[PDB]
This record gives sequence, C-alpha cells and structure tokens, in this order.
Amino acid sequence: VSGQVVCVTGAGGFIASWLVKILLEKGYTVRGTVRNPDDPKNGHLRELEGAKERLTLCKADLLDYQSLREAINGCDGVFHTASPVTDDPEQMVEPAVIGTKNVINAAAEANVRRVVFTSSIGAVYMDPNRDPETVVDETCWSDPDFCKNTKNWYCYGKMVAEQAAWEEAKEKGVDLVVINPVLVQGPLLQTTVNASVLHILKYLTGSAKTYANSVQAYVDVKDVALAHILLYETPEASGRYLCAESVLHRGDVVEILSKFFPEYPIPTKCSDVTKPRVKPYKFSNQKLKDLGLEFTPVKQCLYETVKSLQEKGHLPIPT
Ligand SMILES: NC(=O)c1ccc[n+]([C@@H]2O[C@H](COP(=O)([O-])OP(=O)(O)OC[C@H]3O[C@@H](n4cnc5c(N)ncnc54)[C@H](OP(=O)(O)O)[C@@H]3O)[C@@H](O)[C@H]2O)c1
Repeated sequence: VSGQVVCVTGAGGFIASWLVKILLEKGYTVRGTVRNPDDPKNGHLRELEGAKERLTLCKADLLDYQSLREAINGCDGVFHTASPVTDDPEQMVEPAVIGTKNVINAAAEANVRRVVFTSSIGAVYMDPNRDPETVVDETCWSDPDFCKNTKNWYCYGKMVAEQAAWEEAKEKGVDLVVINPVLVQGPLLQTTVNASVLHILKYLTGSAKTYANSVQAYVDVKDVALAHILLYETPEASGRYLCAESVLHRGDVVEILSKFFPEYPIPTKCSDVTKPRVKPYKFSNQKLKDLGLEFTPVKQCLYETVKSLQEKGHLPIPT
C-alpha cells in the first residue's frame, strides 16, 4: 500500500478525521481537502501520526471544480465524504449533488482506481410504503417526495447525491462503491461538535428534557472509517453497504448514558407514551460482515463519545 495516494474530501470532519488517521497509520499518502488549510479547526490533522511526511491539506470547495482537479490529480483513490449536514435545502442540496458530480468527474479525469462515497441510511430507510417487517438492507431506497414533503432535506440531499454518483460514475466509467452509515458516534478528533454527536450531547447537558418514542440505528466512527478503507481495498467490493451495529430505542440510549454518567441531567421521562414502545426494526449488515468487518458494540461507543466531550471541554461535571 506504500506509494499509494488517496484523496479524502472534507478531511477535518468527524468521520473523515478518523479515516485520515487510519489511512496514515496504514501507510497511505493522503491529500485531504479542507476549505482553509490555515484554519485552526484543522490543526488536529497536522498532529496525526505520519501527517508531517504524508498528509497534504489541499484547499478546496465542493463547488470549485478546479480546486478538486488540483486535489485529486495523481490520486489512486478518492474517499468522497465531504457534505453539508443540514435540513436547510439552501445549504444542503448543491454541495451534496453538484459537489458529488464534481468529485466523480475530477476522479474520472485523474484516472483514479476507485471512488468510495459516503452516503447515509437517510438514502435507504425513508420510504412510507415499505412494509414495517421487511429487513432494511442495501436494496432499500428512500422516497424523495416523502423526504421533501416531510422536510427531511438532509436525507433528500444524501439520496439525490448518491443517485447522482452512480449516474455520473456509470457515464464516466468510474469504479464507485458506496457506504451508507447510520447515526455515527464515538470520540471526536476535531475541536467542535458535529451534528451526529449533538444527538448525544443534548442528553448530557440536559437540553433534552424527555426522550422520544422512537428507535434508530447506531455505529461507531472507527468502524465507519475502517469500513471505508475495506471497501476501497477489496477488489470485489461492489454496490452499496449498510454500515450499522444495532438499533436502539431512545429509552435504551438514555439508560446506557445515565448508568455510565449518573451525575448528569440525562432525561428519564418519555415524551409521549400514548403509543406502545417502538420496537427495533430489522436490518442486515451482512455485506460488510462478509468482507470481515467486526462492529464495536454501541455501549462502548456511547461511553467514548461522552468521555471525548468531557476531554474537550463540552461537559463539566454539574455542581
Ligand atoms: N455523522 C453521521 O452520523 C453520519 C451518518 C451517515 C452519513 N454521514 C455522512 O458522513 C460524511 C461526513 O460527515 P460528518 O458526520 O463527519 O460531519 P462533519 O464533521 O460536519 O463533516 C462534514 C465535512 O464536510 C465539509 N463540507 C461541507 N460543505 C463543504 C463544501 N461546500 N466544500 C467542501 N467541504 C465541505 C465540512 O467542512 P467545513 O467544516 O469547512 O464546513 C466538514 O468537514 C457526510 O457525507 C455525511 O453526510 C454522517
């Protein structure tokens, strides 16, 4: 793997920082794109093992095609992870969809071996019709109008970006593999708190006063990073890959948190118990397991998320 060069888009982000860290540990040369290499929020990347010799931070934006050409030039592979993470369609849609087309086109011109695209469970799950008992897997796609009508614009953007990626890759003859993570937790390498981790932080700060009657899937950030690498490196990898460890009710989540962190104002009350407690849905992560990926149990992952938030100043012990 020595002498191999890969681009990671949006390299200073939550998932991408772990991806860059592990790529460098494995011996890769990495060209990580960030909007401003001199911004202190990217400083953690420079301090990674191997970064001094093998990490270049390339100034780029998803909507600046030439900047992407410069970053991707000479790469063997591209991990396209950069995206807005927002339900504001004015912020979400163009960098997701046009940005993704731009990345695939730059990768095609650079003659890269493979692109791995970070999609989401949001591109898989959000289908009104799908029977509740059906196993959620890679054959499932979300309903766009439904995402649109429910103002799930983040899910819409990820889905349409994924569709654009397949379409453009097909047209340009690019080997594309897609990973679809569920909600990602784990320790943060970066200084700020990204969207997925806010979902845990709100319980520890007590800004969340109750927990909803709902379930969703969780996965550890280190597993997600390893999975991106596994999809790049395995010649036979093909299509989409659901990346998820287990599904938990929010009630289960706050129980785990409150047992680990009894000093914090984690909510104990369900928002609304008018309906029976929602049961975890069935899913398959067999595709990734079949490639050898082992998933870290969610409890460990949640614990490490809070310890990280504490280290980084976000959770002083209450008085
Ligand atoms: N965390 C999860 O639960 C989860 C689950 C499924 C999928 N994903 C996907 O995982 C990927 C990474 O997200 P994340 O959770 O790690 O969030 P994150 O920390 O917010 O990372 C997103 C990165 O994308 C960037 N970016 C946004 N717009 C850009 C643009 N126009 N040009 C260049 N870079 C841009 C960011 O840069 P700036 O900091 O400069 O804005 C940021 O580094 C995304 O594709 C996301 O949709 C995440």
